[PDB]
Amino acid sequence: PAIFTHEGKVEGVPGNYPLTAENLFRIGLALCTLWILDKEIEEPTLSIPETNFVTLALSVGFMNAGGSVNVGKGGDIKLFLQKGEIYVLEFQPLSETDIKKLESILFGRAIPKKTGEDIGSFKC
Amino acid sequence: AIFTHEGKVEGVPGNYPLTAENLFRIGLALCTLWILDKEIEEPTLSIPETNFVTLALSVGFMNAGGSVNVGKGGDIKLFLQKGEIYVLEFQPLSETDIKKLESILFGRAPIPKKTGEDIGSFKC
Repeated sequence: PAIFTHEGKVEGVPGNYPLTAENLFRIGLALCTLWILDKEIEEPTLSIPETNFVTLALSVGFMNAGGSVNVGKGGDIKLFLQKGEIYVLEFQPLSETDIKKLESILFGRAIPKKTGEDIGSFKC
Repeated sequence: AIFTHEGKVEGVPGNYPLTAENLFRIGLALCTLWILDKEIEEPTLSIPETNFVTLALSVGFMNAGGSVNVGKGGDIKLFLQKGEIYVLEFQPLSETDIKKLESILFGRAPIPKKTGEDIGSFKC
């Protein structure tokens, strides 16, 4: 993988690539899209461990594609976060093929978005 | 155009001016205005609830160094009316403030962003 490790991890300094607001927004959009198109979960759910710039930028993208987000209450996808100077995000469950599919969407030229009430929700 | 004559931002969530990117930029601009124009070093934005629109704005506000909370107080408060067309209002934002926001939102150069530990926090 290019930015994801084989373990489904992404590392960076908050605010700098690959953790810019735009990058994270696209990662969220891509993750939700992967679940909708490849796993047939029309309204995917993402569980984040806490609320900060990194997890919320991701959440915004995930919600824009139709997925809902919650803090610490399970879901189809779970995010683990190790903080510090360099953050390490860990997404589960992701096979190496899932990651390849995810990055194909992320780096592809072709991502569909929902609008209005079709956009996902967020629960603290 | 982003702001109406009444100084509000309206649209369909997800679509301009309520795209994730534009809301992010409005948040970035709001925080930047408070630091540079109002000389408030650590601006605080208060949002009414957590949804796509308010969180996209929050991510931008944090990226400029400001902090955000849900329901509590702050230097700037967001008022949101929902429906087919969402309507956003900021307080105590004046028409003069709006002109300044537009000057940098439509400026020739990008709005500066903070990174790492300089990015603000979020409190549910």
